[PDB]
Amino acid sequence: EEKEILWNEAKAFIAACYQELGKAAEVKDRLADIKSEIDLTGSYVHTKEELEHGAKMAWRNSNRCIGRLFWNSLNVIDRRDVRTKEEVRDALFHHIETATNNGKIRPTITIFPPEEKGEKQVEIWNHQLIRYAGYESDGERIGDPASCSLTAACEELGWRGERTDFDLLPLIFRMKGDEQPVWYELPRSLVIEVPITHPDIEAFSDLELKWYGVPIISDMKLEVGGIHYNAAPFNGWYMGTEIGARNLADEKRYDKLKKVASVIGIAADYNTDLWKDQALVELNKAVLHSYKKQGVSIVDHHTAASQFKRFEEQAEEAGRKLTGDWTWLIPPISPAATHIFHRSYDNSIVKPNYFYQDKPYE
Amino acid sequence: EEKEILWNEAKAFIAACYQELGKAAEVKDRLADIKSEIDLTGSYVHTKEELEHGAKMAWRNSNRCIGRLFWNSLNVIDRRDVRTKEEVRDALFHHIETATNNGKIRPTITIFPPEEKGEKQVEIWNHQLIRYAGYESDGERIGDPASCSLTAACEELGWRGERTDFDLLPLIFRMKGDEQPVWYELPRSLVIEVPITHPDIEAFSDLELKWYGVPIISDMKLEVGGIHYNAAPFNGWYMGTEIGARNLADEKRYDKLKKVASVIGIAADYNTDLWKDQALVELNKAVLHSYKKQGVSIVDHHTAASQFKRFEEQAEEAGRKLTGDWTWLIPPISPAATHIFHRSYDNSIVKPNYFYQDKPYE
Ligand code: HEM
Ligand code: HEM
Ligand SMILES: CNCCN(c1cc(F)cc(CCc2cc(C)cc(N)n2)c1)C1CC1
Ligand SMILES: CNCCN(c1cc(F)cc(CCc2cc(C)cc(N)n2)c1)C1CC1
Ligand SMILES: C[C@H](O)[C@H](O)[C@H]1CNc2nc(N)[nH]c(=O)c2N1
Ligand SMILES: C[C@H](O)[C@H](O)[C@H]1CNc2nc(N)[nH]c(=O)c2N1
Ligand SMILES: [Cl-]
Ligand SMILES: [Cl-]
Repeated sequence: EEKEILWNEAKAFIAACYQELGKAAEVKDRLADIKSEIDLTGSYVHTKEELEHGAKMAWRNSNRCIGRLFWNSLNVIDRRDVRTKEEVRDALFHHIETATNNGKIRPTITIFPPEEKGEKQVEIWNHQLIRYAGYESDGERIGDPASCSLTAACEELGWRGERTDFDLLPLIFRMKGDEQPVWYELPRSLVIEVPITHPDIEAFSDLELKWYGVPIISDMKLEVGGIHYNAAPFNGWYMGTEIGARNLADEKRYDKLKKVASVIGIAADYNTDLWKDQALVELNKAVLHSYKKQGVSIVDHHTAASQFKRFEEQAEEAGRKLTGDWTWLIPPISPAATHIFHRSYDNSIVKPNYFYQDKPYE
Repeated sequence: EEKEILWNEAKAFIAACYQELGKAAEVKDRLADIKSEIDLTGSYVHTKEELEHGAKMAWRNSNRCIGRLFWNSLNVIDRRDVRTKEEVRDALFHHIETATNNGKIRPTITIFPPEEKGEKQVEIWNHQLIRYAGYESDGERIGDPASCSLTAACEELGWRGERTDFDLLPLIFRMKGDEQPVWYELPRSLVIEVPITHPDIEAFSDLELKWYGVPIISDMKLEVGGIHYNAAPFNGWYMGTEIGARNLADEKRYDKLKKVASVIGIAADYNTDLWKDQALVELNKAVLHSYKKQGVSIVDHHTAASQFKRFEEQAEEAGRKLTGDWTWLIPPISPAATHIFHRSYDNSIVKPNYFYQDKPYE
């Protein structure tokens, strides 16, 4: 059954990929080559062109992503050659450096060897390559609560966090054949962070907020033509609301709205004053301003939605069906001010794509 | 087939209704009475208790409505006795007066005779009993564009609007056996309106905005136990975002955000300044403040979501499944600041309920 699944997914992907690449005449010989290889080995190996276009197709098919206009300019780094933990570490360090690009962020993906028989070659524990630790003990909350379980797991492995609100988690990953993951501290010279200030309100710096420059999702599986790349971290640049309306605002994240209300000089006493809404707007203005001031790439939700409209137009003009998840595409502030809110989207799953996978901790 | 549908819907409704009313022992005799009546007449007539509880169940089952905590206090007016257009008009006038209640709004529904064989007895053309006209001619937009088609239809019937931005449409409805609907001008003494001012910004009155006090949906069908009440206007009170984030803000409605930005003294030049978001917040604060200042009922979206949380808790505690439409329940500003955004809802249709029906104009 498993080989049949592979072959069926392979046929569909190669035909579509080669069609898009104007290589339709080569489909038949490639398909034969693949079928023999599956028969003889139980799997097949993508060409570099297939891997690159496959990762791009996967982004294009990601229903929850508003940033898809730029799918075809993804920078794909082929690291299927890695065999050691030092090579994985250096490849992750390199991804951070080249994606960051001194603040002019390059959307990038680094692709490690795929699963063989469901057996992972490299298993990354981090949710993002750069993220803050979280602690909870005796009523005391420190840092990012979303990171509490991973932080606890790291501290089982001999790591110890300083317990500031912004401790950088180490990289943590496991190699096939090892019982435990290894961890490596991130070189601070690689990690750009942005202090949050406000364009008009000088007191906003009293909150001492900051966030990291580049969000690099490292716990999703890339699936391309039946091949499962469980380790394939990728990044774009932030849309401001991710930081200002969620990471810093959610009650189960940094929960800063009451403190924001106080520094911008408004009462946080009555629902009818809409103080949470006003605080959200000012915090989100501050996030956009601060990233821009430091020369780190970011996009606001209005510009992002306009770009997504162009993605919709491009899909239709190219004759491709559009898929999307309305509930994730609408931004968490002023959604009705974007065109997304006022139309609907087919939430069907098309492959290649990025998928959730079970955590190895928890 | 049609009688069978009726009987099946009747069985399900009476059992559930009588169960809720602690009248379970009476279900069998009532069901027999109904079955004979369907056989002999092709239909059946609800008791006043059934009609009242049915309309309440229908509200409770309305997936898109955040205001459902108060379903059991709906004021149900039984007007199945009306036979003339003067009686319908006076009943609609009365609904406005008693629902308005000098500003302390009473959630109310007036129920007219139901369809007989799909044949309507009374056909209401208005979308809401109180709404503003809209005009579009030679590049000139006046009033509410959502009302353009109904306004044009009214002006076919001898009505003429003054062409202010806030012309009250007349009541317009058709009686069984008449080819054309009739129209009646609304007595202004019945219609409460609220001028929009801002708590801190004196210039906000320069926009000369206003809105009407009571939203009274008059074009939906109430279905109860297989009986189709196509004419059954109902109202609650406004949630502020309906007015400030949509009616006055949508580009295809009153489109006031640029003017709002100007009176609150901010530039409307750069997406990254989040001027639309800031304008939305101030306009929404102004709407809440103005309704409160005038003593007209209104609820903010935070309080409304908290009430909806209690509705969820009440449903579970009563052993009823909860249904809801996430895409309509989330408010259009700061949705991620409400609990609704962070959970999911089963969007299944349960009856009794309120349904869309085809417009008689357009
Ligand atoms: C270029 C800049 C990009 C922007 C501004 C952007 C924007 C976003 C945003 C706002 C989300 C919602 C995430 C959340 O709320 O947690 C998202 C989800 C997503 N994006 Fe993008 N994105 C970008 C690039 C990329 C790239 C390069 C990839 C992959 C190659 C990608 C794949 C995804 C996926 C898979 C999700 C949803 C995953 C999930 O279900 O949690 N995006 N994107
Ligand atoms: C008591 C105050 C009430 C509040 C604050 C409230 C709130 C809301 C809101 C905000 C919406 C979204 C509508 C839109 O965006 O256009 C809505 C939809 C709805 N409400 Fe309520 N509501 C209330 C009372 C009622 C009552 C009394 C009924 C019926 C007896 C009702 C039935 C509905 C229905 C059927 C819809 C959706 C109709 C559609 O699909 O367009 N509501 N409600
Ligand atoms: C938190 N719930 C979703 C979890 N999650 C996530 C995935 C993304 F692709 C993207 C994000 C948001 C971060 C992000 C990622 C990228 C690539 C760009 C961008 N602007 N923002 C989260 C990974 C699956 C576990
Ligand atoms: C505009 N698109 C939906 C159209 N629509 C509508 C229905 C409602 F029940 C409610 C509303 C919103 C007005 C409303 C109605 C009530 C009863 C309370 C409240 N706070 N607000 C609209 C009627 C079906 C045509
Ligand atoms: C396509 C989308 O479902 C549509 O624009 C909805 C979104 N959610 C909404 N929610 C409410 N409350 N009212 C609306 O009119 C809409 N419009
Ligand atoms: C239940 C609901 O779908 C869930 O809270 C979603 C809503 N939409 C979202 N949208 C984005 N972009 N990110 C999220 O984390 C969520 N959470
Ligand atoms: Cl993030
Ligand atoms: Cl309305």
